[PDB]
Amino acid sequence: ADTLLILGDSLSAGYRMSASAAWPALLNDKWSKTSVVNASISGDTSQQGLARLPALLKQHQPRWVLVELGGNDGLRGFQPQQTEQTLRQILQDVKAANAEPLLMQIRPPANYGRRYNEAFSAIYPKLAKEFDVPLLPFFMEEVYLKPQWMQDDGIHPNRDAQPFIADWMAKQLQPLVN
Ligand SMILES: CCCCCCCC(=O)O
Repeated sequence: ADTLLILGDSLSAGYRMSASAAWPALLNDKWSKTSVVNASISGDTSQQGLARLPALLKQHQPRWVLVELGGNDGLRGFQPQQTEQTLRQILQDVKAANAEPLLMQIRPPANYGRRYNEAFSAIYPKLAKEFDVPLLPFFMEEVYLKPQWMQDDGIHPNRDAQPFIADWMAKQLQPLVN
């Protein structure tokens, strides 16, 4: 009866595959118990996601909102401060909508500069603490350990990987959606 809104990028929308092939669709099929609305768009930055949020909240009135954004910010001329501030507004909107925000940790490519990487990654733990919300692990950490689940670009998970990502997310979300 309740709805879980997913606000993410290609990792949740699916890269070079249809939405129906993406793990959130498989998760929804696994759950008439809880409705999963996948509001993810490939290439979206935290800012682009924030821009769509207001309409989505008033439209779907979700109980929980999974935030999976930031991974594109670095390649789009953004500084950790900008990303942090953008995600901060996202969490604010969610709470202000009487919904529980579920933040996912994001980690940039190993080759993006320690200076930025450690600063970027630190944004999530900080925000999770600041708002006192669940901080889910970056699901891609488990996917990297299986080349057969990665597309050529070595960045996006493939079709074969979605079913596993779906079960993994179900387990992570289970205690959070009661
Ligand atoms: C190395 C992890 C960061 C990549 C996030 C993918 C972003 C997108 O395509 O929409």
